[PDB]
Amino acid sequence: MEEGMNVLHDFGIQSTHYLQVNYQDSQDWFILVSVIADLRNAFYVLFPIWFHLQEAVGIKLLWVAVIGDWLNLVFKWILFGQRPYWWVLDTDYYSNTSVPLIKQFPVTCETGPGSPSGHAMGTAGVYYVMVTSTLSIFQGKIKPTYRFRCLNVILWLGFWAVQLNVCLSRIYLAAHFPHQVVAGVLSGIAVAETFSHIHSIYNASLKKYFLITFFLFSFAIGFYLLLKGLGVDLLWTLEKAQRWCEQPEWVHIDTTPFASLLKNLGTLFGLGLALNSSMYRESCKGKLSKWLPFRLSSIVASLVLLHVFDSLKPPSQVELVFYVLSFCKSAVVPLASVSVIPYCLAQVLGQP
Repeated sequence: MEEGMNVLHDFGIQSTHYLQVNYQDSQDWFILVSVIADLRNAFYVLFPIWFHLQEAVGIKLLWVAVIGDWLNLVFKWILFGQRPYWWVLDTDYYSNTSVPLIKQFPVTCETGPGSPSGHAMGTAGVYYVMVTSTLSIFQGKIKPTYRFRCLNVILWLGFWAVQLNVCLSRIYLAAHFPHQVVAGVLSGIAVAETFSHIHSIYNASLKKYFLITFFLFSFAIGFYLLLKGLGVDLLWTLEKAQRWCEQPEWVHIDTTPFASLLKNLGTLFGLGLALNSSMYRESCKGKLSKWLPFRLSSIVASLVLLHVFDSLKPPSQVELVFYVLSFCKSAVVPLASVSVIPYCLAQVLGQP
């Protein structure tokens, strides 16, 4: 197995070197792509638009993103991934030859296992959901089926172009291997396909949401403690990251390994509370639900206000307070977009 892993890592390093040497003018573009591919966008800008255009698509998108990130976290704990930017200077594979020369950028020194990829998984799942939803909705073109085939081709080409750019962004930056992004894309597609045959989540009571959140929380923490007690190292990437980085300022130490989990659970619980609240059942499901200007105004407000609100950062001096504040902060975005803004808009322009 060692020979295969070494060959795969060598192929990844060679690809990174080729991309960095021959495409030195795409640095800003690749950095911008890596910044755009974050999941914060999928929770802040992508969700409100699709939710207010088609509620089922938005709910499916949020569920897919949350479950994909949860699986990513658990398998990141298990799989013991690797990264290129310390493997190039760490391994003894290049003892007999010349070590390849690669460049490190201010966004390449990172802490944590290198598998599976997170950006690739999130983008693959969310964009597959969006493309499939759009193709299903627009299956009523009054044309001799030529225009629909053209739309299929164009949309699939766009999806694959986005996937290719995201895959190349993490390879040029020397932060992933090709197999670690291929597997992430395949896993995201698999999850997005699996949540196409689950019809028990579009109308679920608050008890079900609470039980699912509690089960996920309990399983995550129990698995963490079981791994800790079984003599398994869980802090090994930090040493390599702080040792092999070029400068001792790009590396960011967090010492809070329960941030993404709590943020995802908070978003899920906020959606659960919003869906069963009285504000949602009164405003978003009343008379002003089929009128396009109301939905457009809701989208615009839920974008601007959420982007302004995102500037608030919880303190990180106390771990428990940080966790509670992060949970409550992530639980507001769905609870805001679904419930509060539509209610305020309906009250403002519904009392003549």
